[PDB]
Amino acid sequence: SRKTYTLTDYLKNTYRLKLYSLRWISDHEYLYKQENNILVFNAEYGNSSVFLENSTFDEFGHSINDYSISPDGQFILLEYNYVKQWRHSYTASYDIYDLNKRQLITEERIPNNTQWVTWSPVGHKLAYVWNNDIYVKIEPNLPSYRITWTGKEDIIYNGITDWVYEEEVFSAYSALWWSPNGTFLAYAQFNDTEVPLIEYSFYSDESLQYPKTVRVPYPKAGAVNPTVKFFVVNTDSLSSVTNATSIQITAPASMLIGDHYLCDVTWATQERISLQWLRRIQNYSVMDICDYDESSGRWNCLVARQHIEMSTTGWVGRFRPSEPHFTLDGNSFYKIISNEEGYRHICYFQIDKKDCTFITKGTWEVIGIEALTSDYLYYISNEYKGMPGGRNLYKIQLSDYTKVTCLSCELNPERCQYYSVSFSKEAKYYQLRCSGPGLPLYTLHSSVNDKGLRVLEDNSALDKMLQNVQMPSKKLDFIILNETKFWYQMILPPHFDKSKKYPLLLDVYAGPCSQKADTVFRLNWATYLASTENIIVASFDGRGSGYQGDKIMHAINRRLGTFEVEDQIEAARQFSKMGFVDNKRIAIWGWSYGGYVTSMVLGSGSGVFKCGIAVAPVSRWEYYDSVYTERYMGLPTPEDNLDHYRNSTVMSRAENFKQVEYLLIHGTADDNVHFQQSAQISKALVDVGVDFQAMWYTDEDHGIASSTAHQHIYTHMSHFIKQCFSLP
Amino acid sequence: SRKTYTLTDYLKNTYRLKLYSLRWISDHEYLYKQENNILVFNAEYGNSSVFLENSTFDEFGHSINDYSISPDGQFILLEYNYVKQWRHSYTASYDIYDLNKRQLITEERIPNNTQWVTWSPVGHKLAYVWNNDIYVKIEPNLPSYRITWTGKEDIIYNGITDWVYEEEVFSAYSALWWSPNGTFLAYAQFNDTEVPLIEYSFYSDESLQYPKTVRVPYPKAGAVNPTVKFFVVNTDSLSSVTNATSIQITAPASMLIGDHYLCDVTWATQERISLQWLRRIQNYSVMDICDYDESSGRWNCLVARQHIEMSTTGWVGRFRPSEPHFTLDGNSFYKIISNEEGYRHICYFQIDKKDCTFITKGTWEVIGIEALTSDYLYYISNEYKGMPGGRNLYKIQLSDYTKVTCLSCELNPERCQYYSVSFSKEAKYYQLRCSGPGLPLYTLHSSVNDKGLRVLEDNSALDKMLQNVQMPSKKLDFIILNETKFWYQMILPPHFDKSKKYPLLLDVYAGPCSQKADTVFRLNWATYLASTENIIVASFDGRGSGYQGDKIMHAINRRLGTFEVEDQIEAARQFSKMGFVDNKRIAIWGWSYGGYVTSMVLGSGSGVFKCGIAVAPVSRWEYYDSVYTERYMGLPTPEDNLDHYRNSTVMSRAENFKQVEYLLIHGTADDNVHFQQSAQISKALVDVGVDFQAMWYTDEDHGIASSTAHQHIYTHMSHFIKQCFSLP
Ligand SMILES: CS(=O)(=O)c1cccc(C(=O)NC[C@@H]2CCCN2C(=O)C[C@H](N)Cc2cccc(Cl)c2)c1
Ligand SMILES: CS(=O)(=O)c1cccc(C(=O)NC[C@@H]2CCCN2C(=O)C[C@H](N)Cc2cccc(Cl)c2)c1
Ligand SMILES: *[C@@H]1O[C@H](CO)[C@@H](O)[C@H](O)[C@H]1NC(C)=O
Ligand SMILES: *[C@@H]1O[C@H](CO)[C@@H](O)[C@H](O)[C@H]1NC(C)=O
Ligand SMILES: *[C@@H]1O[C@H](CO)[C@@H](O)[C@H](O)[C@H]1NC(C)=O
Ligand SMILES: *[C@@H]1O[C@H](CO)[C@@H](O)[C@H](O)[C@H]1NC(C)=O
Ligand SMILES: *[C@@H]1O[C@H](CO)[C@@H](O)[C@H](O)[C@H]1NC(C)=O
Ligand SMILES: *[C@@H]1O[C@H](CO)[C@@H](O)[C@H](O)[C@H]1NC(C)=O
Ligand SMILES: *[C@H]1O[C@H](CO)[C@@H](O)[C@H](O)[C@H]1NC(C)=O
Ligand SMILES: *[C@H]1O[C@H](CO)[C@@H](O)[C@H](O)[C@H]1NC(C)=O
Repeated sequence: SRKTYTLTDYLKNTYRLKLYSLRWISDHEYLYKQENNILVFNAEYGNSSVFLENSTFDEFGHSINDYSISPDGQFILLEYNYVKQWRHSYTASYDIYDLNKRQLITEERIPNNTQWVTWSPVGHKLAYVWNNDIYVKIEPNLPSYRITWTGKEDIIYNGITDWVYEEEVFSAYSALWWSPNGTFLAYAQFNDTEVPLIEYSFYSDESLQYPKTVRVPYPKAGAVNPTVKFFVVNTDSLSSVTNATSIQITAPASMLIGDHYLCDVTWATQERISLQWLRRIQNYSVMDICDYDESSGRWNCLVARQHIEMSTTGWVGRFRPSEPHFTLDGNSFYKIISNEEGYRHICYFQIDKKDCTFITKGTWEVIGIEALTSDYLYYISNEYKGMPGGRNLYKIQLSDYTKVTCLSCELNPERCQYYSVSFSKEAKYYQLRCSGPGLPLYTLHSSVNDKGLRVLEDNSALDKMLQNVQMPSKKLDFIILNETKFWYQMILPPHFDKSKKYPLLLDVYAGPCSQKADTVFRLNWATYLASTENIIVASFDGRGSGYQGDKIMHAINRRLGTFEVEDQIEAARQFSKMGFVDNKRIAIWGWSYGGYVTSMVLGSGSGVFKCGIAVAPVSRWEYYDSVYTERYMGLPTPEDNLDHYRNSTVMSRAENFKQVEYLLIHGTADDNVHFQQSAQISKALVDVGVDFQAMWYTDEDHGIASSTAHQHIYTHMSHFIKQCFSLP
Repeated sequence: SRKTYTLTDYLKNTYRLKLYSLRWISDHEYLYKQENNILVFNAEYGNSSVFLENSTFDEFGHSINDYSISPDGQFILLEYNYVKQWRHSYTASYDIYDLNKRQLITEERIPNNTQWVTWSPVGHKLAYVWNNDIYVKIEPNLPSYRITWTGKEDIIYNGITDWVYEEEVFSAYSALWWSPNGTFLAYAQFNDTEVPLIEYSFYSDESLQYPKTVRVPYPKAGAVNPTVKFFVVNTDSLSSVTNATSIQITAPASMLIGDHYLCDVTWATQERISLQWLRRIQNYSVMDICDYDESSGRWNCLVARQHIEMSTTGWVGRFRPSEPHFTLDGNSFYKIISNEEGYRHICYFQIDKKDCTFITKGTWEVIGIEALTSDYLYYISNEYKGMPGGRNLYKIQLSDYTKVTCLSCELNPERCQYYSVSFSKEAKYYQLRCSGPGLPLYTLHSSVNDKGLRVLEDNSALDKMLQNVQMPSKKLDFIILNETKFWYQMILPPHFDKSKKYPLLLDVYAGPCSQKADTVFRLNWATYLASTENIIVASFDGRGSGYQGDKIMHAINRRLGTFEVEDQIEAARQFSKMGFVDNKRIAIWGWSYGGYVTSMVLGSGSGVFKCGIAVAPVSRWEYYDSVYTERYMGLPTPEDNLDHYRNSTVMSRAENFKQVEYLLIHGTADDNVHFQQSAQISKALVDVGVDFQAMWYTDEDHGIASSTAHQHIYTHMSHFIKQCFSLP
């Protein structure tokens, strides 16, 4: 008998996973922060030296939050006064420090309250955003150039995304795209004039006499959407006498015919951009290829180069149409696309020509394209052993598509079943990283022969640390439902005895393209529930789930809140018939989309579940945002899909909550799933006479991720599950 | 053997108190609604006539909420389309019904969305406020004259109170005061231009996509207040050709020197109004007498006539300076004033003479002057048997002040110890209203020889019904605290065995001038908690409580959240020492001020309470409204009382909540004690890692009085207390 993995261990971070975060700066070199010094490494030989000592900024006088070194290694960007906005957005103060003359820059500094900064991908050019306007510096010590004058808070965004495009489209605040040369700056402009605003209260510190009101431009399903415009600046033709001239590239004629989004920007060469556009009805997309006319100074998008991506079964792309990956000369590219059978695979496109050629096939899916050389394409997929929750790096010979080599499958087959990768420029070297089912492993490889050079980080210290803990095990398997294989995991208590009966918590998310049953090693709340409290934490991947074909993923099209809910219950039904699960003690919990499913399941009247927790749930799809909702639900009108918008609320199931113990939790400053959603749920339960448990977390957003609130929510939830399960 | 008083019985109102609401229309007649028919009654002989049948208004098209007949019995106002605003404020539609014509007047109607309406005290003149402006109708079928033109929503208020004035000062929406003749119309005007707005979300029906933001001008402790003006209109000189000319009465010079309030308006005779003003520091009150002039058509407020009312131990009045009761000629008046020994008694003022004379004295207080003739003044007081929580009607011979008759003491000593009264015009007849400790009893009397005429309602249908149920009993007594007497009450379970041990709930309000120990009979939550649950529910009036002189009441001056808290702990401590209360199971709950005292108690670390409930609590005095807070705390500035503003918050006691089980409950649409207050408590508890229980009520205000919310909250609090006491 040794110690168990405690709630305090999870919350206070007793056991930390080591990472190896490297930064490629050429084809054979990367940077890596050892302790606090920045060291430069040589990939081929493994030797290293100091780039920057831990003590270079001892008398800097600001809490340094992050850094970015310019491509040529001449300058360092320092980031302080970090203030978070949304998921990816923030403002900060910046400073530039010259690395050849060991001093700070004091002339013409970057402003306080900068929204976004980026180096040109070669050299030391700078682009930044301040008060919704784009500025450019050629030299760090020289005056910046004003590119746009239209910027205005909460209305016009130049070079930065608005709320919905940050969250749902680009997963970034940035709307800036340097050409590989650095010559051009491509950027987007967003117009949020007619976009309705979400208003909620923010209470701030005690000293604040009256509560503040937060106003965010946020389009709920069906409302008016932000418009978009695309521009390109020639940065080499900038002067301080004349104002900057930007060239506008307009959307294809088949997009201008209605409401539409800009969903992708990928530069092909020094003189060619690829843009993908999406129709407001997200089942139709057009890739447009645009070339720079040297003589005119203009950009042309020839109709001959237009490529359509469509779906008759659902929406385009997993969450959006995939990125292209161009060959060097920019005359051809590779792209993941759904094939005839609905499985996602690499297609070979030729710029001027029709159709495409699939270079992979099979009842599995390519997860991403990672690297391109003249001889090989490198991609991550889930082929190995027909395991959709597994991931390995593969490589295809471009002169013969039949020659496909797995590069990560047989390296550590017992510890490593889930990889990602980071390739150097020109793809000479790659860092492989596995994240389960054992402890994370970081290694360096070489593209010439795929020789394994170095172990970078093996989490050895953590190994010996957890050997003294009563750690839980993970079980990955599948069940049959209507002749189809659906996968689940269970987090299993230590000294698991199949002849004893354990209570079961169902961990749910089950949104479109989700995956909750995989091979990743996690140290979480579920880790504690299994190790200390001896509760089996199960997870299931039903209809609407990802990486197993459009038949499974598109089952939920226009029908959210149906099959993903039904299959959760059928999974719990099958788990309950198993000999080691106590059918008197089954619970369900979920966050975000998972809190919506949880509540739907609890209000279903199935009788399978004793209790459940829903954290920051969606309640009614008309409350959530346009880009996410409409992807799967259409418009909420009589002509379109109003009937199922109204069939699928938590509120309409209120009466069935009499049969269960319910815990509802929401942060009051939640800008994503607004408090409104839970507020509406509770009203319907109160109006119908159902007793339940509530918890609001004031000033917390969707993550509820302030250290104190984080600790408080998991503590509150732990007490609820233990009392639900008659555990002292 | 019998059934018990259940939660259902309370929540669903199974056992109902019968009432007798009457309206004196003359010196010998009253109106009364008997089975939806309005009847007129003769007081002396008891006969009746039907004024208006239930069948009339069968084809009206709208549900009638209220009615208001002319003083001359010629017209009836019909209130419909009722929409509640705050405690007293509301908006409605009105239809006039001509009686001699037996038809509704069809033109020149009172508009929809009318804010306030009144008849004149005699005749059928009408005054109404619509859109914040006053209008007057001389005849019901005639066009209305516009009186004010400056009314603007949330900014200028003519004839109606804004938020603070409605809640704290007048306890009315009306700021309209008719002359007894009906000649003059006096009104106030409020200017909220500079008053900060409190904003909170309103979610509405599930069909509302975007939440509504509610904005109310609400001055918090130390913020800018409304300014006020007083005007008087001559209703008899109104013209079609010219606008009405109002005459202004300016506040006294001692009030105009700083921030002040209008606190009282009382017409003395047909040509005399008395006003009372109050300094913002509610230490200093002035009464002003104003005479009309036949020639100039002006008013005069002679400085020699001004009476000043001060306090050095605290504030003036119980909540505001008390109203004057004038004699018929209006040359003299009577007013409840705090005496030299701290006890509130009646004072006789003569208009041209400087000082007043005390008519009553002793260690008790007058509750209210009720009626006046040439021969007698009638008042309610708590003198009888020395019980402060008892209420009785008394009679003072004006020629001999020592001749004081109790009129209600002996009517039924076992059943009746708490009286209120309603007097006919010229006090020819009075209705007495008994409230406890037995069942309520409504009687009619003649003033001539104080003869009992008739029993109007005796609630014997409730009495037969209550014989079938296991009813709890009340205990009214005192305990000793630092050599002074302090009163408490206990609701004790049926078949109370003093050798047994019972869990105890401390029911607290403890606001300045509160009384929670009295003789009245109540059917409430406590009734059910004793009868079914066998919980002793106790209440206690410590320092700061009313009706026992200024020594006890002003003990809390400038120091809210100190002595009223300690005395609740000390009382509870003494309650435990008793052999029938179990010291391991003591709870505390409160609403409003009571939630705050509860919160302060649980965070005191006294270790006397196991658990508690706070419902819509204050948490910091800066969050509450100026008029109320500043009355007892002064201003929150360094120069004044900021020290004890900061010392007396719930938030600073957060750590101590580790020892107790806490339950926090607030309505989201609380315009009175803003959700902000609870929101700050919860955050503080999280900030130091204290687990606790929470509940929000969507769209509920301070009352949480919607049928389903009412049922839900009490159901929820029952479950929290049952489990705290190990009660199955
Ligand atoms: C189970 S899982 O581990 O597979 C899992 C869980 C959570 C998210 C993902 C995911 O793939 N995200 C990526 C995609 C594309 C870019 C942005 N994005 C979103 O999904 C953003 C949505 N607005 C998220 C969201 C937030 C609040 C309410 C809802 Cl209903 C949805 C996967
Ligand atoms: C225990 S008790 O039975 O003695 C008891 C309990 C509650 C109220 C009273 C009372 O006398 N009310 C009348 C007085 C005068 C006019 C208005 N008024 C107020 O008190 C208005 C305040 N805004 C009420 C309030 C609301 C929210 C928070 C606080 Cl701290 C205070 C008595
Ligand atoms: C590695 O060693 C070689 C040979 O001495 C040297 O030239 C190179 O700069 C070194 N690189 C690093 C990153 O230390
Ligand atoms: C940012 O604000 C700081 C502190 O007020 C000030 O020293 C500095 O001048 C500001 N930065 C710039 C470059 O304007
Ligand atoms: C933003 O959009 C509105 C129309 O919704 C338009 O009037 C305005 O000019 C636009 N602003 C810019 C700079 O495009
Ligand atoms: C009571 O009866 C008397 C005598 O007939 C009558 O004059 C009076 O109007 C009656 N009062 C009422 C209100 O019916
Ligand atoms: C008042 O409102 C009613 C709705 O019941 C409407 O029919 C009427 O025209 C309005 N105006 C009047 C007559 O005051
Ligand atoms: C209300 O007060 C403001 C100053 O706060 C003043 O300018 C305005 O004229 C006033 N309005 C009226 C009609 O009293
Ligand atoms: C530069 O041009 C923009 C509009 O394109 C204008 O707002 C700005 O004033 C110009 N600067 C000057 C004066 O050259
Ligand atoms: C109206 O009065 C009649 C006769 O007195 C009575 O029976 C009936 O219950 C009343 N109806 C209503 C609507 O109260």
